[PDB]
Amino acid sequence: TVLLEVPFSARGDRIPDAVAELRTREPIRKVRTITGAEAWLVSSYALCTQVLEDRRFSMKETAAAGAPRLNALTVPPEVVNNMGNIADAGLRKAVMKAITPKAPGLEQFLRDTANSLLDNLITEGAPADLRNDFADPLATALHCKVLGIPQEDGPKLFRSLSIAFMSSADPIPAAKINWDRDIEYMAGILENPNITTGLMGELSRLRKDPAYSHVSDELFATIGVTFFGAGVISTGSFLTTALISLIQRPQLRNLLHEKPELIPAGVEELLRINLSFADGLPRLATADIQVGDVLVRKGELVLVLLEGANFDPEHFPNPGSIELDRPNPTSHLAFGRGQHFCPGSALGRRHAQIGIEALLKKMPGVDLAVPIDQLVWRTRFQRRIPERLPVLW
Ligand code: HEM
Ligand SMILES: Oc1ccc(Nc2cc(-c3ccc(O)cc3)n[nH]2)cc1
Repeated sequence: TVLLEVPFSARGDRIPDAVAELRTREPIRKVRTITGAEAWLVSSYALCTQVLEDRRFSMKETAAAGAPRLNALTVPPEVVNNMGNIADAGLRKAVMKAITPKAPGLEQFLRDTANSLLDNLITEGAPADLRNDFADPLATALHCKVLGIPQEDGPKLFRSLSIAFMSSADPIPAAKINWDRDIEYMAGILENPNITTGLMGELSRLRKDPAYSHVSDELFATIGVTFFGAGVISTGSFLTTALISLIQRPQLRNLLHEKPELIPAGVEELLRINLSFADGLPRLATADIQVGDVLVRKGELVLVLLEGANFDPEHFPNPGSIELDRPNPTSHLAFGRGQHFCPGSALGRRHAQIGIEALLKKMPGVDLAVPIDQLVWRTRFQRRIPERLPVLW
């Protein structure tokens, strides 16, 4: 028999019980990736946190030529260090202030968009597709408002993502075509005088500010492309698979409908058990570092399995159960940890909270319209998503 291969399953509605047996017997284990490279798979909360909290496990260095690779680069190699380049241009504070849910009228725009999408579904009649006709259009509309771009440009940018976020063994020619086209669009936004709000509106005025005169134009447009794609694919995928977990639990669904003030705690447990990230977080060791029973050598690839940490019984007792009263509710790794902690976590939380709350009010009796096995799980992709999520209510 051959070396164990990752990823285990494209399914995002159950964790394979091989994860628990691996975490107990071998919390750091040698695996093979889709490119044929070997990597260290880390599946325990203690070791995942160690790897994420140690910058000698470098994300930037995963882009080096000849390194062992989890998948093929779908971006220019310098875009792998996206947040490092943003921080070096002095734009980190401005970017993060622009993508908070605390902007005036942002939460109200979400609820109106969520209610409008659910009303169209109700009017068309069951069955409805909650991913393509709810969760994804909501994520797309939210990021258009956050970036400051017209809502009508959302759909054409969204359809690049099924290729842009592939997990491929080989480079993808269409990924570069979509990237170049989406960069040109974002560069025109920076030259568009009608774009004065959101992230692109702020970046536009900073581009003309003397303190940013020697920041490259490619970087301003890269921020727009990279934050739209990362945000749309992460919020849309998380909300899609969180709705499945809710629907599968009619008692939890009724409780959140009856007492909607528990929705923030519900979303935190849905984040912890979430399987949206299809691969471990890749890091390349830049030194010899002891991890558990393994001396990781310089130049080797490390994969941080988030569901291994988030389903760890040593840190979350009874990990498969949704418990709205845990003592450590936000200590999960759904947003990462350390240097590269997700910069849009607050906006991702409010997107799911508002989407769920609107769904429970409009379709309180929402349930699957097909047996759970009939869902089609997207393969070789950086997220686990069903192609369609058909429901009745
Ligand atoms: C439910 C929603 C989301 C989830 C579960 C999520 C998850 C994550 C995780 C786990 C990481 C860490 C990656 C690593 O350490 O290798 C990350 C990073 C990142 N996220 Fe999110 N994310 C979400 C929403 C968003 C949103 C709304 C945005 C922007 C609008 C965004 C933009 C980014 C960016 C740019 C990074 C790279 C950070 C860096 O390299 O320092 N994400 N995300
Ligand atoms: O129209 C589009 C939209 C997305 C992409 N693909 C793509 C990769 C990333 C990314 C984000 C963050 C990061 O740290 C590293 C890569 N964003 N978008 C291409 C064309």
